[PDB]
Amino acid sequence: VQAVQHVVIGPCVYHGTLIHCAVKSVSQFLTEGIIMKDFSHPNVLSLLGICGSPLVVLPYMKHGDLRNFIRNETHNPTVKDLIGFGLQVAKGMKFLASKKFVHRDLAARNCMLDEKFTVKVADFGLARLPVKWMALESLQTQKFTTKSDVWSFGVLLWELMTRGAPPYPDVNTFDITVYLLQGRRLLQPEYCPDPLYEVMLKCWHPKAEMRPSFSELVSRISAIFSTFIGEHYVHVNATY
Ligand SMILES: O=C(NCCN1CCOCC1)Nc1nc2ccc(Sc3nnc4ccc(-c5ccc(F)cc5)nn34)cc2s1
Repeated sequence: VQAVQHVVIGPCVYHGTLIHCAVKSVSQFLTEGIIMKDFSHPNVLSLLGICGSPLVVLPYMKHGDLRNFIRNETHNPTVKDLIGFGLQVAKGMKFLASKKFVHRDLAARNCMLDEKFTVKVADFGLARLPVKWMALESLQTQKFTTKSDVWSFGVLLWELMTRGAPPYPDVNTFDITVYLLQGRRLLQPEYCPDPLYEVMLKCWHPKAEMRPSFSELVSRISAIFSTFIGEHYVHVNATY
């Protein structure tokens, strides 16, 4: 009854103020907002408040989604930059995992970049089959876990290192499961350091309990990230 008051605010998505905002178009809605509001992490997209239209108000993200940022030819990411985006995502997913939150649709298109170029994992909560991002077991059961978020994460790093290339462009979505089960993974991007590809393959472990945790991923990617100085510019493949 009064439990939603901290979430509520008075005076398709629209621009807004109060902070620059995205403002999107009953009992479930009140409860969900309260769950969503109690998530707070620098790498997870905030719920600012809810309003009656009804309205969901989120922070406006200056640079938009992460797949479009990296695809833009007038941006010049270095390997360091891109591993840095991956490290941020991993930190957001670590938080969501600690909250027992299974994202289910982790992808570069669903992460956003604010004005400080902080990546926020998004498209979850009220702010919400992606077969080419899905774990083998989830393609088989339509059941998702944190370890199946880990798989998606490994696809997301792939997207990172290719500057937003579509995964398995030659495989039709209806076919991905058969393709994978022949014994295949995504190939190593031209600008993907060997140590980061090893991580990708770990994230794609055939056994779900064997994939690293997001805590493990943060630690590991934080180390590899620190080895770079932003001297290597990542260019775009001609085949993708
Ligand atoms: O669009 C910009 N910035 C403009 C960036 N441009 C690019 C062109 O070059 C000029 C600079 N900021 C925004 N912030 C927000 C904040 C919240 C929301 S609702 C929401 N909730 N969860 C999600 C998750 C993903 C998406 C999404 C996906 C693809 C997209 F394409 C745009 C948005 N939305 N979403 C929309 C926006 S859009």
